[PDB]
Amino acid sequence: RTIVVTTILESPYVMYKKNHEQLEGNERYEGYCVDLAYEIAKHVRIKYKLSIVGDGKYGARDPETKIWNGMVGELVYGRADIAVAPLTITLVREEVIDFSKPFMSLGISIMIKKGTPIESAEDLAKQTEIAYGTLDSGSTKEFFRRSKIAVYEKMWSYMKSAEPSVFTKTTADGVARVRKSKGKFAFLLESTMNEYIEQRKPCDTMKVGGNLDSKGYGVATPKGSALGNAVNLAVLKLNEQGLLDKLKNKWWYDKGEC
Amino acid sequence: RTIVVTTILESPYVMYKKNHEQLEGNERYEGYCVDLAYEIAKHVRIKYKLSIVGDGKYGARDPETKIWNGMVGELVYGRADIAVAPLTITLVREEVIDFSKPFMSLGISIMIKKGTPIESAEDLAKQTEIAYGTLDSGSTKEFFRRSKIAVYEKMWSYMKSAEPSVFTKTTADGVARVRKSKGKFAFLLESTMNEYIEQRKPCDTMKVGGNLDSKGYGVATPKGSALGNAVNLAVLKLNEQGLLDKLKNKWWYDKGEC
Ligand SMILES: N[C@@H](CCC(=O)O)C(=O)O
Ligand SMILES: N[C@@H](CCC(=O)O)C(=O)O
Ligand SMILES: [Zn+2]
Ligand SMILES: [Zn+2]
Ligand SMILES: [Zn+2]
Repeated sequence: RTIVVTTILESPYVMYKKNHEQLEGNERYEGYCVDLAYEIAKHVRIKYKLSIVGDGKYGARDPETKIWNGMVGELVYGRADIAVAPLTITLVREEVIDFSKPFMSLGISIMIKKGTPIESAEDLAKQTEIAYGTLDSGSTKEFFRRSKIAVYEKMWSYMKSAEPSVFTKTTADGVARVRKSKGKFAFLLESTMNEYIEQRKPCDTMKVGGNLDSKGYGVATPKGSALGNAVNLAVLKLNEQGLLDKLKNKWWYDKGEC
Repeated sequence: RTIVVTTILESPYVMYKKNHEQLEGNERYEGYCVDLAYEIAKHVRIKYKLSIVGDGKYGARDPETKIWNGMVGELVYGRADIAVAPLTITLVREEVIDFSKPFMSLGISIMIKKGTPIESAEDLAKQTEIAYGTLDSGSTKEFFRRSKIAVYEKMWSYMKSAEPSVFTKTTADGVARVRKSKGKFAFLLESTMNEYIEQRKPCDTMKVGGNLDSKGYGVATPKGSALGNAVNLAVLKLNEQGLLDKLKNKWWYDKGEC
């Protein structure tokens, strides 16, 4: 009856509220996806428990074991009834889980420390002084691994062969690496996160160049889940009611700091 | 065996080739959706025949008869197996047909003749000298009809009762009206079409302001259609393989004229 909603602590989607340690259950969290979950749950008429994905990962199929990790894994292996998170709709994932229509559009973007002489993926690919990386177990890394576009193939080859790893285990780590690397690290991450971070103190990062691709986050459910339909309709309704836009404004721009 | 692909004559998605009268079948047409259908069909491994929707409409449900027209109707009533078209994914359509994940992201946008003193929906809403309208039988019109947001409600109220009609039967008609109206007509249409027209001579129109909303086109199939799955996976694959980006460039920007 209480459905398990897997999600990931990723600002501003799901964040601990400042006074959270005096709260329990869903009350502890706030953010775009918390609001989204609330709104979805309201329309799908379910009780739900927000559960932060144990491994902290979005989800990436180990090529050896074929095991899916992250929230995708939570869904695939029956541990969560629905993932409400900035979980990118991708082909390999759609093969194993269902996604609502996107509740957010985004693209892979480059985050640089302000003043970094990078304006594009091409700029990154044609040089080596500025290291770059992406989130592990995420759609962005897969994008590059799988890309047949020459420049991205080159970036992938660099990243894949980067030592130490230029793959981070959290977005926060990637952002931290950008911020601490005096311009010598650029982070490839989704424009949504990039933009949010760009608006948070210390305001020392920025998104550069256009998006490398265009995709969406969807609310994910186990393949064939009967929840999937209601959730999809809920997402479409929320988008059309302008709630998603309002939420985006509320969580990205309204509190903007830069 | 041959699946019927409904689509609509809407530049640059589907256009007659110059020598179309010499040609038969799919060869008659060219454009983004013609290329996309070709790629989708190749990847789904189906033979298909493009069939231009008779009523030249995207699809809306007549409140009286409850009859779906346009491409949505072609799918709903079993005359087409798939719609490959700039068909907006909407809640009401999703209730009657299936959509792939979006192959294009877009929003309602304002097309003005260059020089028109309008920079936003608010600018349009708060005034009457500049008439504005949208396509009939499309998601844009429904967006305004359905909107509970004051500005758009005001715009809807304006449009609903504007005389003569500010609603056009084709995008082309709306564009032509913008172009002919000396800046006294603005056209609310999807950013995609807006951006395309912006790139075409006489180069006298432009998209202004941000998009009013954010949504996507999906390749549509009849609810529960088996084809739906492969098509969705095809779209995801083509997206990730950069096809859609390439097609967008090919049909919008590469031949750009402005
Ligand atoms: N949204 C991504 C995670 C962030 C990224 O990979 O950039 C995913 O679902 O995997
Ligand atoms: N893409 C829209 C048509 C264009 C518009 O309504 O502005 C639809 O599917 O209805
Ligand atoms: Zn705590
Ligand atoms: Zn002709
Ligand atoms: Zn192909």
